[PDB]
Amino acid sequence: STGSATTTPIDSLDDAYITPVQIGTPAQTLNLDFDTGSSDLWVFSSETTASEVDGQTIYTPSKSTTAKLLSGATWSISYGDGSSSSGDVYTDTVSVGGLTVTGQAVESAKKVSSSFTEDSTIDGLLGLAFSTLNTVSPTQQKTFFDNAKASLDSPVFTADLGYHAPGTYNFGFIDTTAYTGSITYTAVSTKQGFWEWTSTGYAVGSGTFKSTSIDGIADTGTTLLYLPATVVSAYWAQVSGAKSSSSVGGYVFPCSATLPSFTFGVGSARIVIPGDYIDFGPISTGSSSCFGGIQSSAGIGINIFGDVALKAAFVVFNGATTPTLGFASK
Repeated sequence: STGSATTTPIDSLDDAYITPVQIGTPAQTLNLDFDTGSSDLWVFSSETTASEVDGQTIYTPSKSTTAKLLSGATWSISYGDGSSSSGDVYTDTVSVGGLTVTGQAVESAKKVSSSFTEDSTIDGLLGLAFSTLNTVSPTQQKTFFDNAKASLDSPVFTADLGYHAPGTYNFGFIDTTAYTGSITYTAVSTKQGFWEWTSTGYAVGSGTFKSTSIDGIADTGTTLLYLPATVVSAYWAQVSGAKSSSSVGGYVFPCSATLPSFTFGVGSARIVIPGDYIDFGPISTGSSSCFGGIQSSAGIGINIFGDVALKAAFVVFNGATTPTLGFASK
């Protein structure tokens, strides 16, 4: 089997991407944030505290003839941005782009933190990291990809995120029309539960490539590119007037600037992020200070190849017995 679904930016900055997902019988379609940095499929629901729902579409398990309470199971997750959610668990039929999994754990939120409530466009998350990170207790549950894998034509999914435009998540096949050149594959460590890999270096604009190992994660659920402070300083030093602002929370730059590109290495191959992809717009409405799309990871503990980086590439998440990642230009 295969599946193919369009993913759409939630706003004009590409802060996140939403993908329609069919849950239950008859189908209830919710727009989920596909997150290769986590491993829980959770939704706003008829069980979510009413004051914490503000415009999201909810899953109502009582209206699904295939929903079953997973008795005794609870979940609770905290994300790198400080947001969180928790609740109980049903199993139900879940379909993405024509690919159907029966018995998928659908984690129903009883509580969500304010950032989720405040984002009316995201109805939940669909985790695509390794199932060892799934938070369901006392019986850990499998991701949608893990449940689908054996049925897929090939044990892979691909992320093709757009810049200021829709893109595609495919399951079970690699669309050879969706990229240019060849796909370069690179090793993955699953020891932390992430799609963790080592970039071979970077360049700023037309500058020379610096060969240096940068361990990080391919994370579709993180907006920006978070890299070591040395790398980030080298980038922003090429932008007149750019500075790190403790009050804003990262590097800012004059909105009048033209940003240089940023290149990252994948083995001997190179992915070029155009400068425009690094512009996240005014820090507040009407400001002439703009927020940068490349930020330091120093306070995170891990480097994160988020959407800024991934949207410059066609990305293969290869879930073979030994997982690997593939990157191609497009």
